[PDB]
Amino acid sequence: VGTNTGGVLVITDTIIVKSGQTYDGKGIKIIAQGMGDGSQSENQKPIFKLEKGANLKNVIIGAPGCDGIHCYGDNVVENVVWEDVGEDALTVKSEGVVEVIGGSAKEAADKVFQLNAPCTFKVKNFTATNIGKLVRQNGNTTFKVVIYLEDVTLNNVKSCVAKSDSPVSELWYHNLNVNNCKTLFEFPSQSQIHQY
Ligand SMILES: [Ca+2]
Ligand code: NA
Repeated sequence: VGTNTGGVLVITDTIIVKSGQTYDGKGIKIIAQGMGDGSQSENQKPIFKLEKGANLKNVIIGAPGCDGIHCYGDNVVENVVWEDVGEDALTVKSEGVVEVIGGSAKEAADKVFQLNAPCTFKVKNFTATNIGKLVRQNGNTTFKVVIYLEDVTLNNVKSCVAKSDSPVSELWYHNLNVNNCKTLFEFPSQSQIHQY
């Protein structure tokens, strides 16, 4: 695929991507050291910190997945492959639009995507296999998120596709394929879920 395909970049601290920047790995795989083991422990660093307005593309995140990507809003994450999700794959930490486009995630013991601030969260052209949950809004929070799942294929989902404890949140899906999943959506009311 890209010119860095077959190279492995070993890091020992979070890669910070600045507002208005695009980090383009060109197919590089990233392996983090001393930042986490990819377990469910809470004491782990993100591989990437995407400030507001920062973008990320064309990276493979190898094990250990540590705490994945931290997004501070208005970010695009294109063609990112998590080969072995760590504590979680991506976390929305501050408000704005975040779009995951292309790529894949496998082997998430619990959540893939964690939403900890009001946001518009899009997952597009994306495959995930062997996961607990694809999207979680932070537990017991009642701020509003709006999730879009568009051309998403999921295989082996232990808990559900998406969970939220917020009655004002919404999920919209279009061309969603799901195999071997306990239950699709855990929201206060199933009327919060829509197709388009
Ligand atoms: Ca894992
Ligand atoms: Na996390």
